[PDB]
Amino acid sequence: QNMLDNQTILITGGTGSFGKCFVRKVLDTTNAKKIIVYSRDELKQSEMAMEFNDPRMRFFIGDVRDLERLNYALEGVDICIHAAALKHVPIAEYNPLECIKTNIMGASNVINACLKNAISQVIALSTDKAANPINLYGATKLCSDKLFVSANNFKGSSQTQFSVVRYGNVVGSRGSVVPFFKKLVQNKASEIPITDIRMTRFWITLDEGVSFVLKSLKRMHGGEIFVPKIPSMKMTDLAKALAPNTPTKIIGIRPGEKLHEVMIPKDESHLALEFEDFFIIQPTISFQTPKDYTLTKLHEKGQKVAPDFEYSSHNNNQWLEPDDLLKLL
Amino acid sequence: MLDNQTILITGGTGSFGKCFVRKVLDTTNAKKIIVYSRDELKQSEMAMEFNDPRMRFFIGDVRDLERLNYALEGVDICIHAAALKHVPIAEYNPLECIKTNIMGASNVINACLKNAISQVIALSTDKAANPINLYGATKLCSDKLFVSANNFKGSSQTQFSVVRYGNVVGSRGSVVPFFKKLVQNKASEIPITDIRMTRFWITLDEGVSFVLKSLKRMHGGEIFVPKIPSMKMTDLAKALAPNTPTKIIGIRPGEKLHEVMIPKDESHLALEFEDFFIIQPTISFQTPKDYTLTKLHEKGQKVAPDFEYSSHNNNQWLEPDDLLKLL
Amino acid sequence: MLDNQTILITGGTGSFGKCFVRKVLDTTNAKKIIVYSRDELKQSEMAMEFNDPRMRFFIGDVRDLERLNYALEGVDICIHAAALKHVPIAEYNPLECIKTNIMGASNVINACLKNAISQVIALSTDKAANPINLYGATKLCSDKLFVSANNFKGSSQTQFSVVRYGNVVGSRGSVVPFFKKLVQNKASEIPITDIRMTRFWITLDEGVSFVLKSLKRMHGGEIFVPKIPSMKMTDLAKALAPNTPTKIIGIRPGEKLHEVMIPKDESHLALEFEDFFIIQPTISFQTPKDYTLTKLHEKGQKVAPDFEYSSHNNNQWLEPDDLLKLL
Amino acid sequence: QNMLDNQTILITGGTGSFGKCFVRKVLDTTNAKKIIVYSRDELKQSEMAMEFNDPRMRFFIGDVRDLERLNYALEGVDICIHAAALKHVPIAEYNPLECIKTNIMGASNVINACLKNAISQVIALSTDKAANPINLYGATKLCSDKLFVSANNFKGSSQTQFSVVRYGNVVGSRGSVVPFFKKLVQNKASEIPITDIRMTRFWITLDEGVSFVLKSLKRMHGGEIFVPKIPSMKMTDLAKALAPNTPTKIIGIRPGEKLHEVMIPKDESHLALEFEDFFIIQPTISFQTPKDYTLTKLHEKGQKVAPDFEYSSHNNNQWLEPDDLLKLL
Amino acid sequence: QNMLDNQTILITGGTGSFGKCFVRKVLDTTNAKKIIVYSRDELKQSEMAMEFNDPRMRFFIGDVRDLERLNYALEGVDICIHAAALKHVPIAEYNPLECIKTNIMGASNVINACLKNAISQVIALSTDKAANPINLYGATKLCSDKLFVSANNFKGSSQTQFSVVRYGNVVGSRGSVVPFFKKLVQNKASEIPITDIRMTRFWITLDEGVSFVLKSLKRMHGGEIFVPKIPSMKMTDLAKALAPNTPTKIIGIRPGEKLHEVMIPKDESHLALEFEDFFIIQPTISFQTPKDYTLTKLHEKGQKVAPDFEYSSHNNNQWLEPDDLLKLL
Amino acid sequence: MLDNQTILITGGTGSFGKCFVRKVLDTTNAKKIIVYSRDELKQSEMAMEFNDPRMRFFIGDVRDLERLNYALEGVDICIHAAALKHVPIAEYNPLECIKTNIMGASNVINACLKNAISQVIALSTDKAANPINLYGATKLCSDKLFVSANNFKGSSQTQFSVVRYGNVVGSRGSVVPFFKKLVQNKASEIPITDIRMTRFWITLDEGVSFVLKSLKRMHGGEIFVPKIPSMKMTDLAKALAPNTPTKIIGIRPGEKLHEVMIPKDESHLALEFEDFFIIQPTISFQTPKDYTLTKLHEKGQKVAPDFEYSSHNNNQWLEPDDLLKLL
Ligand SMILES: NC(=O)c1ccc[n+]([C@@H]2O[C@H](COP(=O)([O-])OP(=O)(O)OC[C@H]3O[C@@H](n4cnc5c(N)ncnc54)[C@H](OP(=O)(O)O)[C@@H]3O)[C@@H](O)[C@H]2O)c1
Ligand SMILES: O=c1ccn([C@@H]2O[C@H](COP(=O)(O)OP(=O)(O)O)[C@@H](O)[C@H]2O)c(=O)[nH]1
Repeated sequence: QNMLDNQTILITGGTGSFGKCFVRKVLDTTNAKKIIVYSRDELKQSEMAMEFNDPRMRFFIGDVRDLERLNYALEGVDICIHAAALKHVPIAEYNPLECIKTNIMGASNVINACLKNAISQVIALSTDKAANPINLYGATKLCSDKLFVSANNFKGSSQTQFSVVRYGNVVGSRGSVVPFFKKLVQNKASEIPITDIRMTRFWITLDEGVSFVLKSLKRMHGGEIFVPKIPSMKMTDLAKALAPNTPTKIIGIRPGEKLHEVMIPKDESHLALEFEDFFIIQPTISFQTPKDYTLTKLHEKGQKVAPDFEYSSHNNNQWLEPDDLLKLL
Repeated sequence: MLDNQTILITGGTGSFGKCFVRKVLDTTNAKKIIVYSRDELKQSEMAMEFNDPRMRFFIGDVRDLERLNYALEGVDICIHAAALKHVPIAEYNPLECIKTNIMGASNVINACLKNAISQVIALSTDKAANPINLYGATKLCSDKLFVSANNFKGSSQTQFSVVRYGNVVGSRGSVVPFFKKLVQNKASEIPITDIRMTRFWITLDEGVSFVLKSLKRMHGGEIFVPKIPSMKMTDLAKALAPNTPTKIIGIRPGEKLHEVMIPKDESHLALEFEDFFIIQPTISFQTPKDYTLTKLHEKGQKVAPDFEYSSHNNNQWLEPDDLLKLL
Repeated sequence: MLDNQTILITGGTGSFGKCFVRKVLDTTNAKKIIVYSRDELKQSEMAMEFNDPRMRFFIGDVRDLERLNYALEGVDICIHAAALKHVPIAEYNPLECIKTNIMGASNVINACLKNAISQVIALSTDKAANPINLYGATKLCSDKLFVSANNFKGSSQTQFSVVRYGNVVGSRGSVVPFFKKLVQNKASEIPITDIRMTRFWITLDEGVSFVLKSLKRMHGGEIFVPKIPSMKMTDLAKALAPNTPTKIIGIRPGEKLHEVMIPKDESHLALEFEDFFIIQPTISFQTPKDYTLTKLHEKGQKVAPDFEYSSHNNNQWLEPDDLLKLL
Repeated sequence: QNMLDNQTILITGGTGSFGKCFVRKVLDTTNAKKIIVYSRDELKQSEMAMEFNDPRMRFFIGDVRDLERLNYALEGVDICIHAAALKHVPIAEYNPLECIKTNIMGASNVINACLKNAISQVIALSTDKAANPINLYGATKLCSDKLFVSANNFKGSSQTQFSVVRYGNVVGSRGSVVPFFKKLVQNKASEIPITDIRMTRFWITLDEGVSFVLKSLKRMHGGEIFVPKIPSMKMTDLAKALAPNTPTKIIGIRPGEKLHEVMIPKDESHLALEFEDFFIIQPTISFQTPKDYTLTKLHEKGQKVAPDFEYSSHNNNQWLEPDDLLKLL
Repeated sequence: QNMLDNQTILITGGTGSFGKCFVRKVLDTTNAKKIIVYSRDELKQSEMAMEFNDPRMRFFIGDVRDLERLNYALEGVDICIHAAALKHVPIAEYNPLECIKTNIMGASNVINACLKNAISQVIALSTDKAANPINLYGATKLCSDKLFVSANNFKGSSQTQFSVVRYGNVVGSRGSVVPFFKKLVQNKASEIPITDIRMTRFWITLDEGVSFVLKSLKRMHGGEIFVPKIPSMKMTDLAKALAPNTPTKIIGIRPGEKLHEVMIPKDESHLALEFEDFFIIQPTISFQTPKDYTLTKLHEKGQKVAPDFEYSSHNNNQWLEPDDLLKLL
Repeated sequence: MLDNQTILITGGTGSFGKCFVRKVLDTTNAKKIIVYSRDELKQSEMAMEFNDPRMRFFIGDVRDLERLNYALEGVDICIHAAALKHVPIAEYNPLECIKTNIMGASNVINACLKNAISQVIALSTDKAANPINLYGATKLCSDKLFVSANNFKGSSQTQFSVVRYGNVVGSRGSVVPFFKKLVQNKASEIPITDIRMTRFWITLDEGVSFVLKSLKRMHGGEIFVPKIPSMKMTDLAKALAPNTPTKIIGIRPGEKLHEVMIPKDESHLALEFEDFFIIQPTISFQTPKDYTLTKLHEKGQKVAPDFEYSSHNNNQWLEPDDLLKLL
């Protein structure tokens, strides 16, 4: 059908929530020649291998902190999706160096190995927590994003493309709150943990995130930070539609948590280009051979935003009602 | 007090470094002051400049853990000022900035714990709050490492704190010096970015003073922020060179319009004092601490629910004339 | 005794790990129990599960010596259970298994000696005796490193011992659980390898108990082996799901027919006790030891010249009914 | 004459007993273009250079623990023979990590460097002590064997072949007992150290081992563990034919020593294929592109063994009498 | 005009005294396609970028102790000039390991990266202090010189050439005495630091050194140690012509300082070839494919020197009078 | 004194090593002598040769810091004799020579300081003075590292000194042995380089004696040089095999005609004693020292302004007959 046919793809952190959904989508909707899962845990890999049991799959035990392992794993790969990461904010506050080794040094290693093996396209997953970050996790992702964007300056016998995909909370992520709220009410809940009233968070489904990454692959030139237009939901309605029969206590705010998440910093608007269903944050730096981010590879046109624009979760027009939420298993 | 104590300063040959060393020699009884940095040229010139037997120079890189392990032997206080701070160069050389600022912080922490240092103060920047540029992001990572380092409880107790302030009036590579280089020479154009641009301003000497004061009242874990004035860049021009044309070049790479010192999202962690703030740790140390009362028995009060210490809404600014009283 | 002592368990989020932590909290006065492992998901879930102030979680890899050096500060006892144990995955990712199991053992040993740990027990496996698969070979290398580590005689004395046992009834990824996943669901075929296949069987709780008992009587250098029953796989089928068809798939990669616990070639090193064996070190420590008498004054006797503790000639087996009394 | 002509060969541990014999054989019987000796000791290399003084020789000082050194040394090499190792069983029991660094990490490094330089064929030397091992040395060799076999899965622009050659004790090896027994009786012996009566060990000559490695090069597909059919000798007759004029005291059994050495584990028979003068143990794992180990490159046919077969030193039919032994200087 | 046109050049330590002069010369007199400055300090690089502000320039922050950084920086480079170093003799005596890491390991890393990226020509800067050295700095440079010369033995798909350029004190170097003497008399001098009467040092201008390096590029075969014929000046006349109005105290001799610097050791004469304006010290070792150092690439002929020759600063015929010295700003 | 002290010798299986070990066992009360080297063959043969319970053998490389850290635990004196010394092989394998001799010195120093060794003596060579070959250059770098290491002043004080002497009569790989291998066999040609060639000559036993004496009087920082005779190579021929033809092959790679022991450029640093010299450090230690008076209260005098201790102008030579009285 398209660009993914006959291609070999490797995804770091492939056993994760995004990873399994992405792998499933690629196997179902493309004629990819091979899909390589690269992660550390033998348990999750053994079970994922049984779950998919697809001969197009390959499982490599390995750490993104291990450059030599990455060099060997990326051999013969055409496309690399970087989803490996330590993302638990509070655990990242208590174990800062671990988050740094995995998220930052991990990014640097993947970049190095992708260049060495002449990969064609690379997309690293980012987070809104990386825009004007306050927590350690967010700062490591910002460093990662900067590394990937800057990697486009390089120019070997083959010019590898590196882009970033940034979006917010995933509805009911592997460790999200949705899957947490359902476990409570299920195990006979009598109180739900809440943080703040005016709280706000962008929301997108796992499948939409995956589809967004794949579409970004088709339109990317390299160096872009892709941001999808997604609705916002106040935590108030979230708990009511997932447990209206039990009360909620305003527990203490987690370490390093924001009230509202930023998607596009006000100070970076001048780099932002708006499109129909997404935004593109252009590089702050200039490369050897510039790119016209105004027109994607899919011939889509984008227009600069307002010099004062700022994609925040509280100044958004899209809001998902308690209904469709329940429509998300 | 540094009374007959041994102090080591990473990046000691830099602007902050030389000023700090001068102050320590002149105002304390430190028995030894160690400069740890890479450049043999600057260290040779500094040695001749500070021809004092209390000085000791170690050529070394903060990316070199073994070298730091050796240099920090017998040290009581460590001031960490080594860094790559050029924002645009950091955007073009991100991994280099990460190696020096982030891994450098990790190595300093490791070497300080191993040598049982008593107190450590790392220098931060306002660019580390709600950062948008790479330099700022590495400094935020550095700050987090130093704050978190307080959880260790080995043999000798080691305290780690951070000092965060803005632009240093006429710093090494700063703008003021850049303009004094244009005014004293046949100029005609004053490079400018925006118009609403604002920044916090502190002098090199005030920075050094604040670090010294921070050492005396730190418990370990604080990010100390001094109350300093803000100044619109449309005044620093009508001061360093009035009656002169200024062309609006525009915003620079990874640059903000206003710098933040204390994020609104962290106000609840902030404690106000007469002339400074303390941003408390986001984590809980096995051995808790009360930051409401410094070692100097100074009392601090929590701040308003939506407090925002920014260079745009500062309740104090510098005068275009008092600005020249620094140069 | 763990009386107000600090204990750290590598791979603490695993099957053995969670069971061990529960036992220590409930049956001893350990002041602190530290979990050292890589996964933030399992540690976050375990923290909520074991919401106890005596717990402490460190994200870390046993391949990271610096991280272990830090995490083992102030620890008295270290239980080493971190490992890559999936035989076929280890055959396809040999260097990964070697890095974790072998280098991991070397790093743990190094960090324990540096932090002056008192006692260390590493978990082994019957697959490490006369091994044929890679996993088994790395565990044998790990066992040798831990036994040899006893030759060190620095500041504080550190004892290192190994605990070796077989298949853990319904372990994480085991077969029993795999069958309980087939029986409770629309099944029709029970995957089987051989017919003469046999294995030793010990419960998770018995494993944890044996480790605790090993700590109390170890001198350092022993490979402790518990006397446990054997069970032919043609019974584990006529128990977990009788009246059901079982297809003979065949032997798996790097798999044996019978597992060995004490090799005939090492019998001369074995000492028998009422309910366990001690395989003495092959080397002579500068500071000798008498393994015939444990710390618990238990007496052990040498074994027959051609003794062979295998899962095929075991003088005790599990009943197809007592087998279900575990599940 | 054959496959070795005009080829560049590098042998790690080339100054050793196997190494010197192998180098001598290659120089004498082939038109190899260049032979590189890679080892650590300047003494043995300087003397070996004087002993051979052949312009086709090249001597590289280097450690197999040093990956960067190996990468540089294997540049331009077509065939790599891996014989470097720490093999003294008791010393390996007292210095386990050293044996592991050299034997295991050394194997990993050689593999990495051979792949990087696109070597064509690689043979690593193994030992019967690596089959159902009880000592540390044997376990490290088993890990090494597993690494080399597994290295065949890789597939770069050039598919390097990796096979293993496994055999027992070498008659009068550099540190063997034969050369030990002759030094005793020579220095006026009056007592010979013995371990156990029923003891048993496979025996092969240095020259036969070398010839076997070279022949394996001609028939290998990559992934095989070559095992030669060799006779067995009880230690009883060994001491009598090498010192019948002096007594022997049953000294204590060395640390980590077996009574009988295994060549092919009973649990691996199902992988074993018998031939006229040798056996082939097939990989336990399956590669991308399978190989028909039933037919060697020399068109030799092999048949599966008995599902209960086990090549041990005590169940062997071949036994060398005290005569031919003395015929081995 | 010549060999440098359309070529990409990288100079380590490019922000230094030699570095800026070399870069300036290459930009002014050649049609080089790109010039890369590789050094650690962001301050000197930012200011050098403003000073030259030439689009043909590229600035890489990096350390020669960092192999991975060098591998990335030398990608696409044709010529590499190695000028990075720690050269302060007394500081090198007090910080020996630092000097060793930068000068020796730095040399090894540059060589490794140049080979990996198939650079065509490489010239490392040496010093007369490296001939029969007595101080640590000089010993590290001798080790460096030996590494570069030996690197010519290697032979990959592309045979990179490595040569060395050795000369003495640079008139008024970044930290020299000339710039020191002018600062004293300027800041009202009343006493000048002197070491010894019979002192002697070779002298060459920065511009001559740069021109010599560039000319060496045109004539080199690889493996040579280029030495320029330069005059000698006693320290007596140096202080008088730069400050005859103030006295001088015979301060203590710096740590590790010689009285006279050697250019060509007497024991290496047999390797030396004399030319009109320079000398060539041939390799002490023999390569695979020899070179005829008797004839440069510029068809210049050289003749062997006297078996007892020795280029010292005190047995030189060329001597610069106090006049021309002042002619050097 | 080595009275019940623990001594470790890197490169202990070498010529110097075996002689040193024999002397220490026979003439001192050292409680333990540790051999640290790489080769299992030589160590196994040496163990059988020196079947003495006071011996301990560690397989290890001086390029391996972690391994040295472990092996030097509990050591009081460290003799560093590990090296790659073949001049022409070092010319062809420069980085290997650099790794062993230079990095090896740095690792030994690091491990000695960490384990609080009391005294360390590193072996140098006359080829390290005004060197022309790579081997000599690495040894000069090694010497400088050891001298400089004395600036450290951590917990336990560690002294580092160097012992420098020339060719060892009939050393492992030397010429004398090479000739004894030609004389005892059907020879006819005696390989020769030059004619004016000269060298210093010391016996293995005199070297070992000098090291032992150096330990007793060292303060740390000295390069000890013994007063030894010189011998023209035109005599070593008319001794090891007279009435035989010698072909003039010529100068070898990186070889000098005369070796220097004390450079004229360093005379001012030299102090003369009855039978040896001390070359003082070029640097000033924070804690100064008076090398004019050894620990043995021996007095040394400065030397002449242009002193040059070379093998060509030596005031003493060996007799062609007394030369054979060594063999
Ligand atoms: N399982 C059996 O049937 C069996 C039988 C005989 C003996 N044993 C012994 O029991 C021990 C533990 O077995 P188990 O069943 O409890 O295994 P498990 O359930 O797989 O737990 C092992 C744990 O080790 C951690 N780990 C893996 N690699 C690590 C690394 N590189 N650094 C740090 N932590 C790492 C993993 O946690 P993270 O993913 O969070 O890192 C994992 O949870 C083994 O060592 C084995 O010798 C087990
Ligand atoms: O001092 C000794 C050493 C060894 N052996 C025996 O000789 C055989 C070979 O020993 P060696 O050290 O030559 O080789 P290894 O089998 O340990 O590789 C073994 O079966 C030992 O039992 C012996 O009788 N006396």
